[PDB]
Amino acid sequence: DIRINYLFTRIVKLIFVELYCTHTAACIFYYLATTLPASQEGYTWIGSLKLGDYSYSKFREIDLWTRYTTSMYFAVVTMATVGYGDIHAVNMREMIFAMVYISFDMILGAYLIGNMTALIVKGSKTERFRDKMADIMRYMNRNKLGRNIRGQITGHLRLQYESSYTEAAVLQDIPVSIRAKIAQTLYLPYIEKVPLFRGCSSEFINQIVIRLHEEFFLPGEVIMEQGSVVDQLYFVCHGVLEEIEIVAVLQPDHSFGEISILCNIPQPYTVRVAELCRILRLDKQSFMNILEIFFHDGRRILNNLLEGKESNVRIKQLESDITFHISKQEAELALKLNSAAFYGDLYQLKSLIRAGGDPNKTDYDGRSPLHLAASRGYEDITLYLIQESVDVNIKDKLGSTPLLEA
Amino acid sequence: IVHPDNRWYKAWTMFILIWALYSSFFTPLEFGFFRGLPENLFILDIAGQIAFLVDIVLTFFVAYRDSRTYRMIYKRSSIALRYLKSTFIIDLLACMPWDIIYKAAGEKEEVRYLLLIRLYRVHRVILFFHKMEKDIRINYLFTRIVKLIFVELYCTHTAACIFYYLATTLPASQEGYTWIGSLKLGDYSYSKFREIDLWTRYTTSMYFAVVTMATVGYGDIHAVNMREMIFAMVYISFDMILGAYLIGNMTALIVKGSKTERFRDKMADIMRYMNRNKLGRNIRGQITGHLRLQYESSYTEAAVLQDIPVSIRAKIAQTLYLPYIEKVPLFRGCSSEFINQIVIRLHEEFFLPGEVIMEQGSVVDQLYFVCHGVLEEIGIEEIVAVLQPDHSFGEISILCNIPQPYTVRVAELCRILRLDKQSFMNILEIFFHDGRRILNNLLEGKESNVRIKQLESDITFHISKQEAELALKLNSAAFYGDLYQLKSLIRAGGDPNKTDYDGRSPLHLAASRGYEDITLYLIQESVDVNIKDKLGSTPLLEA
Amino acid sequence: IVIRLHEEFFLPGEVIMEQGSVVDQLYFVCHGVLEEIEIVAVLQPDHSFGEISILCNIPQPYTVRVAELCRILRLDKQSFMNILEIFFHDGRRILNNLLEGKESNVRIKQLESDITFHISKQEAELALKLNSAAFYGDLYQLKSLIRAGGDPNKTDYDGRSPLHLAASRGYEDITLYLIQESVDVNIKDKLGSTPLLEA
Repeated sequence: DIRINYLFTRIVKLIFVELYCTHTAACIFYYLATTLPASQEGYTWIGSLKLGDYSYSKFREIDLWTRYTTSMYFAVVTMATVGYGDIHAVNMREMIFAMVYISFDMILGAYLIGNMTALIVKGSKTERFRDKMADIMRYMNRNKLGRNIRGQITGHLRLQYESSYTEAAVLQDIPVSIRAKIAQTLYLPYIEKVPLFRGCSSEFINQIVIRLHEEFFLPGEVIMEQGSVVDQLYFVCHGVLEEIEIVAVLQPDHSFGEISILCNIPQPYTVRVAELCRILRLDKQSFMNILEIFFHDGRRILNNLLEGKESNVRIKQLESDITFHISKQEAELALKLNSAAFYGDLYQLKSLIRAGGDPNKTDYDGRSPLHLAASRGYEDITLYLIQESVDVNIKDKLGSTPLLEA
Repeated sequence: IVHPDNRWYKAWTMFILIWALYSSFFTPLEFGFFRGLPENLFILDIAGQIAFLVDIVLTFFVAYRDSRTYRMIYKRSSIALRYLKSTFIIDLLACMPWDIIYKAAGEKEEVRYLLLIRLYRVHRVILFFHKMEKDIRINYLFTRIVKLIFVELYCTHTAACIFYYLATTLPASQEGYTWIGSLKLGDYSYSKFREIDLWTRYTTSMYFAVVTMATVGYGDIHAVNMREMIFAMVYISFDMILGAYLIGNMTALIVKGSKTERFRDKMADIMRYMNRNKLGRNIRGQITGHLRLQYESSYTEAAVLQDIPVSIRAKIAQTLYLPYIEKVPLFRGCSSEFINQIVIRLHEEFFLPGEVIMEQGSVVDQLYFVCHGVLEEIGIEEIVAVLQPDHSFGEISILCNIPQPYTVRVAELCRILRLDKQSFMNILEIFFHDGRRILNNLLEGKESNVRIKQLESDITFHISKQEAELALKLNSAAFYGDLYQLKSLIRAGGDPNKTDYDGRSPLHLAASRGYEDITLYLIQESVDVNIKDKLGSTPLLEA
Repeated sequence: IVIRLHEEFFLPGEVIMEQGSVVDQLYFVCHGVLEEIEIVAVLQPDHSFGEISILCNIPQPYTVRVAELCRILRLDKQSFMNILEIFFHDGRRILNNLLEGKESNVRIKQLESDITFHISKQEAELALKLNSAAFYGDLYQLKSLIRAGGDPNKTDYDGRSPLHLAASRGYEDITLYLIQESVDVNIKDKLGSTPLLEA
């Protein structure tokens, strides 16, 4: 069973076995005393016993208990290698059982130590915590870091130990790339609840979840400074973050840093943690790529920002930049489609066809994807457009035809 | 007024720790060796409770850190409500005086049994070891030994006081059955068993408990009664489990060792092999010195600095490496955020003087930045190139996919900042606007570079396809005649002197719709007025 | 060649190379006795075996058996067939020892004929691959065929100086070195052309 510990369930077994052996030895040891006739009971280990004023003269018909507790007390003393000397073997037969029991218990006694030190050799939670600070401390003071950053690191590391959990450090790293399935199990509910992703396609969300990360922040820390560009995207999952006198408070199921990740304007506000927060992060470079491929989905995302801008922070300069992209969004669908066929892309081309507009529509000058596909003779891609029943007599604004350049 | 962790409060906590130490060791003495309390010790009993009584009222005015939000609650009703449900039920009971009550309520042994409740307040001492255990400045082997010794020496002291109590339950008529009433060590009769002394009575009882705690068992003092055997088996059986725990706990810490002990073993093994063949006289010192530097500089690769969040990790990167990168000649003119990205992946490396970084003809798969010392390049052995600090090397080899043709060796203690080659194009590819600048810097720097480069590389091919893709939007923007986005597009590195796949240019499309408003901007942008497409169509003809 | 060696042991009674099997390694005996196979010969230390088959590509015609405990040095065919390919002058003299050794033991007329062809035309191939090196603009290993090679002025079979190919692709980073050797520029092939005309 995994609920109980591994070595602990083994330590108790050794203790019970060791305890049972003494009980059996004590019962047998009294039997060796009564194997002799009562006339010569004085040669036994109990027949000649005298502790205080009790004589043990008869050694029989005394009682069950005081006859037993005196035999077990002798056995338990021998087992623990104490050897008071109150009771000792007197007979030849009791001597032979004496070394047999003593020699065997020496192996068992040394076996209990070996099992239980292995329970300690496994790193304790505080044992690894001390060693981890020792490694970073020698690196951290070697470079002579400032005192302000000293509080941030040590306090953050203590959070991992104090709150435990954290799934160790590498988490195992043995799990296969099926971690995407686990990522969609926990991070999905917090993602769909954000206001910015309202109305976005589910598949687009299903792709952005697998690249998230889990981070914590202690109260009083500063994540983004004043007038500094940002390279990440943060979604608040738990806790309260405060933006800066104060301006606003960010309740959970909110995201910040989007004004500076789209319009390239440096972030004009400083955010500060007010309560312990579980915060999800994203990389700017990876997030920007998924918007380029999802041209139709990305355009609708800016609509929420424009609506959100009107409600709070109008941002006329940002609105003007956002308006230009949405206004010409319908044209760029076929504009990069021509470039897609020029380089013969296959896997991501279908995304702009299955989840895109008409490939028949040309660009500004007039250039069907069939024109560029046959320009370099990419026969591995030309066969697909006939499945879409694209016309062959595409008259561009040059007097040419898709067959002429082939 | 509420003081969460005031300096004055910490002094008070240590003061009450002394009282907790005193009252935890004195309670067994009063319970076992005494029947009541003599008038000589009345003042001590009263003073002991008053010291703890103040802690009961003073603990309602102390803030605590919330276990869920770490907010330092400070709420008046929250501090009180927390304490009444945690400890106040049992702590108040201990502070009650029981010597007076037992005397007042006639003389009954039943009430005096509950006096053992005061043994709980030894938990303050255990908590003190727990706090001191977490401190880095205190040796871990030392604190674990002290805590284990104290937790075992206290049990022995408690067992000694209980043992003498078991000998007092028997009436004085049959005192010869007890383990001590029949004692005779030398010529001391030990007959009376009472009104002998407090110290001679205690030191013989504790001498018995210590002897049996270490599994010695002299046998002069031993259990004789029936109620003393039962307690002897319990204490002995429980001791051997705790006794083996001290051995097991110290064994693990010795087995673990330290970094230096493991490092010593590694040098011991190699020295035996190196001395086995009796090879080298100066080589022996050279390899030994290199290994010493390896352990001394074994701190840049900090595995601890991996769970730290990237936002904190980024800040510590720019405070060390950034002042040494922004002034590199190769990285002149690049945008600020591009340098901020390459500074994250930089790695530290130390090199002992006299050794070689890379050899002639070996394909370069890592980019190196010079940060300290001096570097000497040797080729033939003649030295013609010297690498001064703040100068990069090996960049040309990676870009031109040519093996290094002129090896370099170090002459003085040099710190080299290493950048992985595999992690260099990927950042370069996503940043193509400034990627042209570093290529132009390379060409303008050297007199001829390497045949003015040769392209035919994934890095060089992709940057061309990305920049051409950018100009496609610029070409489309000029078609619609939206001058508002033209200035912004060219502001962020947009080059009007760019050609799309089909030979077209923004100047060509400017005359397509007769947009004279944007035509003069292109002239001010210094565009080729007679640029020809693949079909040889000049912009004038198109107009 | 030393820096690429490896040390391996072999207990007696083992077989290193079977009968009629191609060989991928070169073995030098350091200590011990090797038996070649009824028996044919015994290999005392300071000898090398597996050398006839590595060059002439003929499968190894003998079985090598470890008579007594031996520690031998090994090499790799891929990492050895190139070090003598770039050492054109040194590699040719190595075959001379084999030819002298072949006459003393194992004449190998078929192997001798193949070896004789390479040595006979070894002087011409010095400049033949020299032009190819200048064609691709090699720098580090090119000097080996100059510092430890023949005259770059000598042309190939058709007649083409390295200066001709140096200016063919405009490798200005390599053309400046030729003047240091005082190579002529009026070098004419059997076409009436000059290196300047090609540039």
